[PDB]
Amino acid sequence: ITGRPEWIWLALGTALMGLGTLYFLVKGMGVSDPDAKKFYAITTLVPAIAFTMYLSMLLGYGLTMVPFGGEQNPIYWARYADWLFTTPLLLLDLALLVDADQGTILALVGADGIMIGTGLVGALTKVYSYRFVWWAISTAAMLYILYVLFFGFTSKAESMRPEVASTFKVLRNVTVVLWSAYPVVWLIGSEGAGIVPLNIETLLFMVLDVSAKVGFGLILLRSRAIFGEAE
Amino acid sequence: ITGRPEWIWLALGTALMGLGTLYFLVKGMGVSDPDAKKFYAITTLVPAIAFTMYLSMLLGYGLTMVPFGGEQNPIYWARYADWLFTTPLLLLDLALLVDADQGTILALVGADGIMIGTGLVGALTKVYSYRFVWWAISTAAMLYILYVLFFGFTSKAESMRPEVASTFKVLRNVTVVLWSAYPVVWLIGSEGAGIVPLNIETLLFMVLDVSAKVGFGLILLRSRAIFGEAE
Amino acid sequence: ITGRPEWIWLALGTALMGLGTLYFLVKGMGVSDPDAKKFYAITTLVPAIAFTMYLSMLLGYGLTMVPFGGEQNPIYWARYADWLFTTPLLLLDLALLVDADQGTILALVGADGIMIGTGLVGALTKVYSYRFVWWAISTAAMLYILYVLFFGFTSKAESMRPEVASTFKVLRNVTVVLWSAYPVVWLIGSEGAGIVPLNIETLLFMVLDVSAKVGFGLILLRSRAIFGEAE
Ligand SMILES: CC(C)CCC[C@@H](C)CCC[C@@H](C)CCC[C@@H](C)CCOC[C@@H](CO)OCC[C@H](C)CCC[C@H](C)CCC[C@H](C)CCCC(C)C
Ligand SMILES: CC(C)CCC[C@@H](C)CCC[C@@H](C)CCC[C@@H](C)CCOC[C@@H](CO)OCC[C@H](C)CCC[C@H](C)CCC[C@H](C)CCCC(C)C
Ligand SMILES: CC(C)CCC[C@@H](C)CCC[C@@H](C)CCC[C@@H](C)CCOC[C@@H](CO)OCC[C@H](C)CCC[C@H](C)CCC[C@H](C)CCCC(C)C
Ligand SMILES: *C/C=C(C)/C=C/C=C(C)/C=C/C1=C(C)CCCC1(C)C
Ligand SMILES: *C/C=C(C)/C=C/C=C(C)/C=C/C1=C(C)CCCC1(C)C
Ligand SMILES: *C/C=C(C)/C=C/C=C(C)/C=C/C1=C(C)CCCC1(C)C
Ligand SMILES: CCCCCCCCCCCCCCC
Ligand SMILES: CCCCCCCCCCCCCCC
Ligand SMILES: CCCCCCCCCCCCCCC
Ligand SMILES: CCCCCCCCCCCCCCC
Ligand SMILES: CCCCCCCCCCCCCCC
Ligand SMILES: CCCCCCCCCCCCCCC
Ligand SMILES: CCCCCCCCCCCCCC
Ligand SMILES: CCCCCCCCCCCCCC
Ligand SMILES: CCCCCCCCCCCCC
Ligand SMILES: CCCCCCCCCCCCC
Ligand SMILES: CCCCCCCCCCCCC
Ligand SMILES: CCCCCCCCCCC
Ligand SMILES: CCCCCCCCCCC
Ligand SMILES: CCCCCCCCCCC
Ligand SMILES: CCCCCCCCCC
Ligand SMILES: CCCCCCCCCC
Ligand SMILES: CCCCCCCCCC
Ligand SMILES: CCCCCCCCC
Ligand SMILES: CCCCCCCCC
Ligand SMILES: CCCCCCCCC
Ligand SMILES: CCCCCCCC
Ligand SMILES: CCCCCCCC
Ligand SMILES: CCCCCCCC
Ligand SMILES: CCCCCCCC
Ligand SMILES: CCCCCCCC
Ligand SMILES: CCCCCCCC
Ligand SMILES: CCCCCCCC
Repeated sequence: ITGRPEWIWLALGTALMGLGTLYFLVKGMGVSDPDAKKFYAITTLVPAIAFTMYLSMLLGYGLTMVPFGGEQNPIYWARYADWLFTTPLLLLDLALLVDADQGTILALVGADGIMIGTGLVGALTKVYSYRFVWWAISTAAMLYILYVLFFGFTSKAESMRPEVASTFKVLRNVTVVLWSAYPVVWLIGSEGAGIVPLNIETLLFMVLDVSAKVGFGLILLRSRAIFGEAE
Repeated sequence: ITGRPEWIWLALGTALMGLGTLYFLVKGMGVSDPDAKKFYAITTLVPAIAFTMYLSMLLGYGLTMVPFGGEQNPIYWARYADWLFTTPLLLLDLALLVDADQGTILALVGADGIMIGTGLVGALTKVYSYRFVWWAISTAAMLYILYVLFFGFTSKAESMRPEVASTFKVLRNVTVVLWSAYPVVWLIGSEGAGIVPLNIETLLFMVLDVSAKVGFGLILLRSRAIFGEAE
Repeated sequence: ITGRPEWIWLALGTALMGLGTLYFLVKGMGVSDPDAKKFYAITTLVPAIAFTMYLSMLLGYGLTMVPFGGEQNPIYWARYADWLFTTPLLLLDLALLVDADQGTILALVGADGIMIGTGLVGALTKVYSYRFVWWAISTAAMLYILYVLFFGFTSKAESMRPEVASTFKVLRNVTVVLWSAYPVVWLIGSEGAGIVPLNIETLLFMVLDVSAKVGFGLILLRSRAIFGEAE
């Protein structure tokens, strides 16, 4: 484990995702509202999945070597197995908050799968220049997601209860800022141009992951928007 | 790329799926009917997924070598990753058109997963004679799907609006004819008996894919069956 | 095939899953109740999936070698591909029986995916002591599932029709007893401590699989709880 300088950030990430999972699990014990139960189930699964994948990276299972640039490059593939399941769950939290229609939910989840799937292909591609073709396709899929979150959901939240509109607006802004950083870290990190070393890259993804999952969840599950209007 | 004679058909397929995706995306911009939005989302995702997998084959990522018959045989595995997601989406288009019940939808999607999954196992199997055992199981799963589309959905469409009944009947006939060709191309192509060479096999799958996805989508999204009855 | 002593139990399992699939398929022909159709579709898919994965193990495709303990250990990975899809389908049978809320269904299916996913990682892990870390995480996920089936569903079934309450109680008890045996067989078998040899381990999993899928299905599909109350 300790033979890799980035191990400290993988261990911290593992701990923070595990602690986040347990807090949400305990906090959700005393909840019977069927609407609130939906948000607790979605939001608790997110850091639980991330916990297992951070642990796999810490123990060395989620790491492979990819030859490109005449070098064997360490690629943590477990990140994409994490994101494949956690990013659509996070979008479902937002879509259920605004009572989005089914067709829009399917478009979001499908574009998200394309985003993560093409990012994985780009991470494992051995022809250096082709890695950035996949990065560009994946980034186009992300821009579609961000467009929908702004010019489809925002207008839908305003016609909703005030507390669900204000909570959505906050979580929307958090998501757009944090998610946009991921393609940048990829491009300048060891998967892309190799400007930033792997140990610093790992620290950046850990800060982003914890903020986008645990921080996101703390804002959502403390809001009254997750409960139905009741007397 | 150009070192493979089949590259021209992979490049054409990539272009036609990309163009198809963009047309459906633009055409769906001016749509607010929640029913129509469902069909546009399903139908636009189909060629978008196929685009990415054709590109992976063009660039050489979606290709592996499988030893059988005393030879290293080029097997494009990316086809099955495509079909795993696009064939159930196409069946969902048909099932939603006739307002099929949930139990029937699950049976269709499950049989479809078995069809594609066993076809993938057959494509990667190293014992030559066993490849055709998997082909037979996969073909049995397809025949179940075709039976349901005829002796379960057809009777359901007649009790529906006339425009949804006539549109379903057309898309049903297109699907049964085109899908039935796939097991035949597999059997006589490089995955099976090896009668037809890979470059011709690739041309045939490209014609079938574009027809079953883009051609299918053009018929559906030009129909009024996708809109609810409104004044 | 016959070069492996466990082949006899893989062949028996294949036959019993295939026969089970055909019986459920025939029995479900004469069913039009939309509620009953749901249970028949879920319950017939379970042994059909298991059939294909037992066949892959029989023919040698679903087997790999994992080095640990200074030895190349035969690991049947196809079991986890089976369980990944069949265990959530079995939980869906139970959840639909008691009309569970959506949030609870998602929590069950998500915990089940974590259970199977971490068990697969543990089966393929090359550092011997780490294999049991994954076993423990997977077992914690199972205990969560069992808790929900007892202290969330049981109370919900009592407020239901008497026949659905008594049928659920029976299937609940069958599930908790049979599922609990799996982590024990893993721990003492070739994936874990290696006390029980592989051929005996394979026999035990076959008895458990057939009972948990075909036996489970025979109890459910003979009950009147799967039909709506009708005159
Ligand atoms: C509606 C939305 C959900 C739609 C989703 C969008 C999606 C279509 C976007 C594209 C996804 C696609 C790129 C997934 C590729 C997975 C692949 C990286 C797995 C590893 O295989 C890659 C190479 C080794 O580098 O295999 C070496 C050769 C091996 C012999 C490969 C044989 C196994 C194949 C991988 C079998 C295909 C399985 C499916 C891809 C499983 C789904 C994986 C997940 C990442 C989507
Ligand atoms: C309700 C419906 C959706 C049900 C679906 C029906 C489905 C059950 C039908 C059978 C599907 C099954 C054959 C999928 C097999 C995937 C497999 C080809 C992936 C590549 O692995 C094959 C060998 C190399 O040749 O791995 C070499 C050895 C490696 C060490 C393998 C270890 C990884 C395992 C593959 C882990 C299992 C992952 C799941 C199979 C992922 C789903 C893939 C998709 C193709 C279903
Ligand atoms: C809501 C719920 C459904 C959530 C589900 C819970 C889930 C997150 C729990 C953890 C699942 C995770 C451990 C799955 C790992 C699959 C992995 C074993 C496949 C084989 O790859 C392992 C190594 C060889 O030993 O690959 C060698 C290196 C290769 C180069 C690997 C590159 C391919 C990657 C495997 C791509 C990721 C694909 C996804 C993991 C596909 C889903 C598989 C299924 C088992 C979940
Ligand atoms: C909890 C994890 C989250 C919210 C991860 C989000 C990840 C992304 C938005 C990743 C995007 C990428 C691109 C847009 C292209 C480059 C490759 C990716 C996958 C890093
Ligand atoms: C857009 C792609 C489509 C509609 C693909 C359809 C593919 C099939 C219907 C494939 C069927 C197969 C068999 C029936 C057995 C032989 C292997 C397959 C997977 C080619
Ligand atoms: C039809 C198959 C069924 C119902 C299989 C159930 C399997 C389990 C409940 C497996 C559980 C495991 C653990 C709890 C940890 C050890 C590894 C597993 C996956 C065997
Ligand atoms: C979206 C965030 C990207 C900003 C990356 C900042 C990295 C600064 C760290 C110093 C770079 C290390 C280079 C010298 C080793
Ligand atoms: C009462 C609110 C705080 C509860 C404690 C939460 C502990 C989980 C770890 C959170 C750290 C990361 C927060 C986002 C920066
Ligand atoms: C379902 C369509 C299958 C028909 C295949 C027709 C192939 C004819 C092309 C000529 C065969 C090439 C053999 C000589 C190289
Ligand atoms: C107005 C209808 C035609 C629009 C142009 C569609 C261009 C997408 C490519 C379609 C070619 C394949 C059609 C099926 C044979
Ligand atoms: C949950 C069931 C686990 C019980 C396992 C009993 C196995 C007894 C078979 C004899 C053990 C073989 C050891 C000598 C070869
Ligand atoms: C009339 C009920 C029996 C029908 C025959 C079922 C045959 C399928 C194989 C069942 C054997 C396994 C039963 C569970 C132990
Ligand atoms: C194995 C991959 C299957 C999933 C394909 C994605 C489409 C799923 C459609 C689900 C239809 C709704 C069923 C109720
Ligand atoms: C990782 C594979 C999980 C999918 C298994 C297929 C069954 C899914 C059941 C979904 C139940 C409906 C939830 C609302
Ligand atoms: C185009 C939709 C408007 C909202 C999206 C904001 C774009 C942020 C740019 C992200 C940069 C990634 C490289
Ligand atoms: C048996 C259901 C009737 C409709 C299915 C038509 C069968 C077409 C044969 C396809 C040939 C594939 C080898
Ligand atoms: C803790 C929830 C109560 C019901 C679960 C029964 C636990 C059975 C123990 C299984 C042993 C697996 C190692
Ligand atoms: C080795 C660098 C080659 C540059 C390729 C950049 C491709 C980016 C595509 C974005 C449209
Ligand atoms: C090398 C050819 C061996 C023939 C096997 C055919 C199997 C087909 C099974 C269809 C029932
Ligand atoms: C080689 C045996 C090492 C023992 C590790 C046991 C780990 C079990 C963790 C359960 C909390
Ligand atoms: C609940 C605390 C979980 C912390 C265990 C993971 C941290 C790795 C320490 C080496
Ligand atoms: C929108 C046009 C997309 C065409 C790019 C793919 C074709 C491959 C050319 C080499
Ligand atoms: C319907 C009977 C299915 C039996 C075939 C599988 C058994 C393997 C025999 C070698
Ligand atoms: C993106 C930063 C999240 C901050 C988490 C703190 C929330 C406390 C209510
Ligand atoms: C299967 C052939 C499809 C033909 C596509 C043309 C549709 C234009 C309306
Ligand atoms: C767990 C044992 C199941 C027994 C199956 C027999 C059911 C006949 C109704
Ligand atoms: C009005 C809410 C502002 C939230 C933005 C937070 C950016 C990290
Ligand atoms: C909408 C604000 C985008 C912020 C992008 C930050 C990328 C590091
Ligand atoms: C009555 C519609 C006929 C459609 C069949 C088209 C076959 C390619
Ligand atoms: C229902 C007509 C089937 C046509 C099969 C064509 C196979 C090449
Ligand atoms: C295995 C075939 C079953 C025969 C019919 C059983 C009575 C519905
Ligand atoms: C009251 C029903 C008892 C069922 C338990 C069966 C254990 C195999
Ligand atoms: C609730 C009874 C548990 C039985 C466990 C059996 C494990 C072999």
